[PDB]
Amino acid sequence: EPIGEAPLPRLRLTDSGGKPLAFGLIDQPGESVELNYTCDQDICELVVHVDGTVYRLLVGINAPNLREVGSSVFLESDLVTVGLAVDQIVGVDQRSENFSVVGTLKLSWHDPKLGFSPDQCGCTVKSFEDASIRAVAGEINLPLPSFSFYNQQGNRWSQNQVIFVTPDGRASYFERFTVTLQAPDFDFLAYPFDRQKFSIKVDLAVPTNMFIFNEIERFQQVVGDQLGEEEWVVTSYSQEITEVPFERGSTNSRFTTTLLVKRNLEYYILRIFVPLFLIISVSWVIFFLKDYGRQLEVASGNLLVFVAFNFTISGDLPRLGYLTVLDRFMIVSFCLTAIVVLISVCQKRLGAVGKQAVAAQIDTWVLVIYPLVYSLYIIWVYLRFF
Amino acid sequence: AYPFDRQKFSIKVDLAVPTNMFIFNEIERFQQVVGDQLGEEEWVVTSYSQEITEVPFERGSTNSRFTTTLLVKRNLEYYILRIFVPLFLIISVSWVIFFLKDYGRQLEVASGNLLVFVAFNFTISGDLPRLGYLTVLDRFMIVSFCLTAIVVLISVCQKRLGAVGKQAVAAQIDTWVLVIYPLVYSLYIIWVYLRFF
Repeated sequence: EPIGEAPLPRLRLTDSGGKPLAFGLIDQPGESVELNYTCDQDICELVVHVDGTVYRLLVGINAPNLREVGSSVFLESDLVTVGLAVDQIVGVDQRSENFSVVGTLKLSWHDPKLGFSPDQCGCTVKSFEDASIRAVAGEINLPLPSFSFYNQQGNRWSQNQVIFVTPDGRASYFERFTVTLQAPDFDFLAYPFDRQKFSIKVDLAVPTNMFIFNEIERFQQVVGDQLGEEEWVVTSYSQEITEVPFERGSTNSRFTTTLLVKRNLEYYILRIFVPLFLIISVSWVIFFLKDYGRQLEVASGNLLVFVAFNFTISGDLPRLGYLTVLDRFMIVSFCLTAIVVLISVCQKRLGAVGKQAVAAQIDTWVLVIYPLVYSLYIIWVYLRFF
Repeated sequence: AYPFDRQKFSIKVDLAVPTNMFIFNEIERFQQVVGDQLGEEEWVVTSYSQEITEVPFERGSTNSRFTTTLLVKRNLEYYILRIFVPLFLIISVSWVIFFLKDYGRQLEVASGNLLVFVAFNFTISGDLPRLGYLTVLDRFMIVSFCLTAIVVLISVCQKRLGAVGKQAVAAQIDTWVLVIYPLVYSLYIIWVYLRFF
């Protein structure tokens, strides 16, 4: 019976092999459909097709006067429980946009097959490991889930695989891996004051009708206490399950773990910001000395130094397609310092004629523009990030 | 405490099955734990230990674990020769030129030392992680950075101050920087003796 204002869909009861057994005949009211069948064989495995190529559907067993959530369930199970945890962060590679983790995986589900009495072994749990796992189910011919790290580059070194089976049917699959993943949301526009995010995506290799992900279970802490990688610090995390499309009419489950990180600034403040502040300051304090040409000599040398600091900073970033913050600061200082040499070369010639009054007066002008500009530029950076 | 530190290394062996199915019981040394020759002359082992503990898992399952630990220390023959000798010499000579009253030359040498240090800053950072705090070697280089950009200020003040004719201030203040420079570094060393030795 549709919830409300939803067209009646097609329904059909067939056999698990595919042969049809019964069909649904609707009545004049049109708000409900009816299907009835009674088995007469030794095994009756039934499948309910609902065709629409939201709605409410009721299924019962031995329910005369079903008109007007029973004691037990009446549909099978293929719902897979998942769980992932992070133990280490081996490294981070800014320039190639990837990172690596060492974690562990837990897949567990229910199957009425693969059960066993405690008389065959005298034991209560059975264990398989390594590549013997591929040497079990094929003889029994029962479908197993198969995952895949969607955004993995290269190989995945998994050092242990184990599945424990309990007689009633429960099976728990564990795995320990070391993988390299891809991070495509790196945004350097605020470098080095940025907070990027890292994702781990686990995907099923089988369609939705054969398996899905159902619930998220944390058998362990998601983020371990010690990971290494002091340059990045984790502040949050999240886990969720979605559904992504494939092919033309097939979809599969997916399970995403996200980490949010921030960058420490103790290295950058010490190798770059301190040497750059000192060299600029002294190149402004020499302006007090009226020894001209020496003003040129120091400013020429600063041109040589900066192109060194330009190659250093570019060493550990991709060949980007836009402008960072650190790249804007160095462009400003490049252009500004090639202007003071112009003034110094103009001041030198201008003082040869005898018009020192312009030279002395214009000298004090560059004494205020130089320290004012950088303060102006900083203000333009305060608003766009803080 | 870099490079005066003594870190420790662990090897952890863990069981992949619950406690009720297997455990570790005793520790047996069928061989010497640490072989005589290992290579890696930069680190030297002074002790070792072995122990067995029990760590939790899942919700109601625990497994055995067996830990081996090594304690190591760093040799200082490389660091004393590539860094401490070149840095002591360049600072000493930049203080002994102060005897010459040729001003501006005091600026010229101090300006060059600013250029050299930023080279020594990138060299030392080459083989350390992008750390989140301050080592010892990083404090020593910060002190010398800040101090040397102060003597250029004095030299540029001394040069202009001697043009008017007041050499008495210039000569008298010249001897002041002759005592502050070698006194400070000795003060800084004392602050390092207490925190590590």
